[PDB]
Amino acid sequence: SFVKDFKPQALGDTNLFKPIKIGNNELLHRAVIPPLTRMRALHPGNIPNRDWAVEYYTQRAQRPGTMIITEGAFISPQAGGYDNAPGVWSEEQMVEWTKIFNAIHEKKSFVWVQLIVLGWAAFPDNLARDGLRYDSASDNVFMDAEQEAKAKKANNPQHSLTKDEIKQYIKEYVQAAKNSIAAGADGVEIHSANGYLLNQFLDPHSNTRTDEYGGSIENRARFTLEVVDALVEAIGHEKVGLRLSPYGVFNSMSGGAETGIVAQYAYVAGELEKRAKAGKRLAFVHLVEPRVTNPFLTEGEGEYEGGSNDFVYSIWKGPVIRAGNFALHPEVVREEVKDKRTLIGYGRFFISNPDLVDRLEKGLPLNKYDRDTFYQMSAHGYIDYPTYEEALKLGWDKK
Amino acid sequence: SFVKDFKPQALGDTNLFKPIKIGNNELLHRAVIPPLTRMRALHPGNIPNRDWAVEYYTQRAQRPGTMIITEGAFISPQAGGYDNAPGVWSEEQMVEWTKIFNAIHEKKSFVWVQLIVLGWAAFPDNLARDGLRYDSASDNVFMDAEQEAKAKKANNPQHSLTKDEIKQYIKEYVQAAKNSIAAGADGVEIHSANGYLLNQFLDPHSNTRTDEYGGSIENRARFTLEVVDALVEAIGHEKVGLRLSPYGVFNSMSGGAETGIVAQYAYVAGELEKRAKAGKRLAFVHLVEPRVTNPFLTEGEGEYEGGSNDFVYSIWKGPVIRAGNFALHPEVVREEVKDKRTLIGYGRFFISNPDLVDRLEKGLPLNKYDRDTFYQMSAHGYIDYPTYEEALKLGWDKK
Ligand SMILES: Cc1cc2nc3c(=O)[nH]c(=O)nc-3n(C[C@H](O)[C@H](O)[C@H](O)COP(=O)(O)O)c2cc1C
Ligand SMILES: Cc1cc2nc3c(=O)[nH]c(=O)nc-3n(C[C@H](O)[C@H](O)[C@H](O)COP(=O)(O)O)c2cc1C
Ligand SMILES: C=C(C)[C@H]1CC=C(C)C(=O)C1
Ligand SMILES: C=C(C)[C@H]1CC=C(C)C(=O)C1
Ligand SMILES: [Cl-]
Ligand SMILES: [Cl-]
Ligand SMILES: [Cl-]
Ligand SMILES: [Cl-]
Ligand SMILES: [Cl-]
Ligand SMILES: [Cl-]
Ligand SMILES: [Mg+2]
Ligand SMILES: [Mg+2]
Ligand code: NA
Ligand code: NA
Ligand code: NA
Ligand code: NA
Ligand code: NA
Ligand code: NA
Ligand code: NA
Ligand code: NA
Repeated sequence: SFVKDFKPQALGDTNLFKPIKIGNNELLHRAVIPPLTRMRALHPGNIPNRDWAVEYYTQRAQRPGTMIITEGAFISPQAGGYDNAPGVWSEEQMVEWTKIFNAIHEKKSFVWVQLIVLGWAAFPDNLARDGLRYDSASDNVFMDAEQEAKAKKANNPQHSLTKDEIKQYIKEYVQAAKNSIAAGADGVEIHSANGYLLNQFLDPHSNTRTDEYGGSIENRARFTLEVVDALVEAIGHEKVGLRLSPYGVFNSMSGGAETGIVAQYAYVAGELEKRAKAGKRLAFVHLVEPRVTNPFLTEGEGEYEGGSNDFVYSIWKGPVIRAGNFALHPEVVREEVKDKRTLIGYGRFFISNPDLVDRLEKGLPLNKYDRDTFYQMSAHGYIDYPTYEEALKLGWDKK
Repeated sequence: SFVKDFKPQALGDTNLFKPIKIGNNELLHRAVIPPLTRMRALHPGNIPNRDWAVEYYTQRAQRPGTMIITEGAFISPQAGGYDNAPGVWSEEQMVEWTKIFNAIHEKKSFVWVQLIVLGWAAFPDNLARDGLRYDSASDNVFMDAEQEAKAKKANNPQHSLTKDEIKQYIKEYVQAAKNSIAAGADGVEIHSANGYLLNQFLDPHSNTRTDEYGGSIENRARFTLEVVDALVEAIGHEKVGLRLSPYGVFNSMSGGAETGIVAQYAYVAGELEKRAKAGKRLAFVHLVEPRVTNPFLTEGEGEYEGGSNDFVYSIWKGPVIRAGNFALHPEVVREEVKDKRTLIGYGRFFISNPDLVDRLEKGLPLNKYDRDTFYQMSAHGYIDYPTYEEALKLGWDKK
């Protein structure tokens, strides 16, 4: 069915429908697909779904000139810990990714691989089974009671990374980025948001290290910026973006309750702008909005009103993608896109609307999403959401 | 004469005319007099002007419930270097300050002493004459060619403060604050703006130290926060405010050209909010706006459009005073005061309009200021600017 209490607005008369260049890609509009984990990858081997993933991405690439950021992809086995999320370290994985990239490109759209390392969000019991560590910045604070329980049962203790192990992850980021580009991707996004490993280093709650990787703003940002620099050198600044969620609390990050949080993220933004003036400007910075501090709460919940991401614009002078509860708020998007370097990521409603871009342009009703199939091993709630045409044929306008 | 090309607007229907409590003071409106050096203090001894200073402040206290921040006052001889700016270290000084405070209080207004230390802005030749050092954070970067010339001639080299000398300044801040309160002031403002000594420590251009007072965000902020803590302990958090100018370039500060500048100031704001949650909230943070990056450029010049101070509001949750080109822009003030913890500092137009508050309320013409008498040793351009009533009697409406 369509979302019941929603008054659509056509956005075709706004900058959302003005072309913009991001890295090497000439986007034809500024509605971006942000990274969305769907858990259809197959075990063993963290292989992109051989039955459905091409179709899923093809559907969502249908509007020409759309920028798609993939679901997060593990850079290595040690970086993972969910059996049904994909990786980008193996030949068998890359064979499937290449088909996905080719399909997106045939629709004249673009694809950026999000590179992920889980840290304390990983399942310690899956990792123990595979003879892998359970990693984080520190070993004296733990994500939550369920993770604690899983770790006790699996007898797999949270492990504070050594400097050598940080370097090994950096090597893996580099190879994963190279694999992605060689397989046909337009670029990569470094995930430093949502409470995964890089965020665990940025955040003073999860990072209580006393070496050069913790204990100050500069030190907490070190790992993230090392990955940035390593990938810029490996594949080019124009093929690299960075994702941040300054106000996020998902996976036990501090958000606005930490009074130093703006400073921490302002520092990162400043260091990116320094590199940009020095000839190496990232393709984009991607921000999760305080509109959504936890993406598994229904739209309107988990809003933080005590802070804004606008500070980033005073510092970083490149493109900015913003995501978080924008689909149901065209009135907000209309204002935000007046800034000529702002793009809008639409997550949950791109799950449920393969033709979302057409619907945004024309002010059409939106398909409701089905949270029960966000992570299911099924084609249902993955590739069977209808376009607007299909929805009308199905009688959804009278449901 | 009145300002010729200005269309006044009455602001009496806005929050500018709603009462607010700042520290111990019940302000009746939110038009604040920011600190304005006038150079009428007498030499020797840096004594507030015995002929005119009481009258000057009395005039500008005339609207009941006005918050007045004094001209900057030196905490010690070593902190000074201008012969005609006042100090707050001596009995002879405090005798005059007490008369000033009493006069302001008789008008049912309030007075906060701004405490200053010049650093590299001081005149090296005056200091040499008095057997004093020429101080800054570092000794390998210098303010400008004129200061260099003065230092060479006076044979008084720029000196990088030792840690012991920083401690001595802190002792002096404490005694100056105590002197101010004991003499009758309602509070003090710590000047950490406009390129004076504390700002010279905050800014990475002027601070190239490799000890604990430089080389990182936390270290560059150390001196400012030490002064904050020392004064909070000495006279109470409710009697202390802090002034900052993140985007200022006056006295050779970096402003927005430094990509780390927002992070630096965001850190300070965060550390103030941390103290506030821990039971010691400063009375206010006072910000100079990027509207005015150098206060000796005519309104509209030296505007920096690449940055906003709005970031401070995401971090610091107390009152914020904002200053910079607001007198000629009532349309901007009308929007800014919709925020219920925002006050507006009016500098140059309070120099020229002793009854500025009445004029803001009622939308009256403003007296032009005379920059030639900003720093003159004269009553002219100090205590002879007319109220609106006096200006009409003088025929200014037909000039
Ligand atoms: C099912 C689901 C999966 C997600 N997967 C990822 C991910 O792999 N990487 C990431 O950075 N964010 C991920 N997110 C967060 C989204 O990219 C996005 O920021 C968030 O959903 C808010 O935007 P929205 O309100 O438009 O849905 C996910 C969100 C959802 C709901
Ligand atoms: C003549 C003059 C003297 C000033 N003296 C001081 C001072 O002692 N301390 C300070 O922090 N700022 C000082 N300032 C800066 C002002 O407080 C204020 O921030 C600035 O003039 C911008 O506001 P305006 O546009 O309303 O004049 C001075 C400015 C002027 C023009
Ligand atoms: C497993 C992952 C790759 C994603 C899970 C959900 C969110 C919000 C992420 O950021 C990462
Ligand atoms: C001599 C001083 C006390 C003031 C001089 C001018 C400005 C803008 C200040 O901030 C300080
Ligand atoms: Cl609904
Ligand atoms: Cl799993
Ligand atoms: Cl490449
Ligand atoms: Cl004029
Ligand atoms: Cl002088
Ligand atoms: Cl006291
Ligand atoms: Mg169902
Ligand atoms: Mg004259
Ligand atoms: Na259905
Ligand atoms: Na419409
Ligand atoms: Na099938
Ligand atoms: Na789950
Ligand atoms: Na005159
Ligand atoms: Na009016
Ligand atoms: Na006289
Ligand atoms: Na002068």
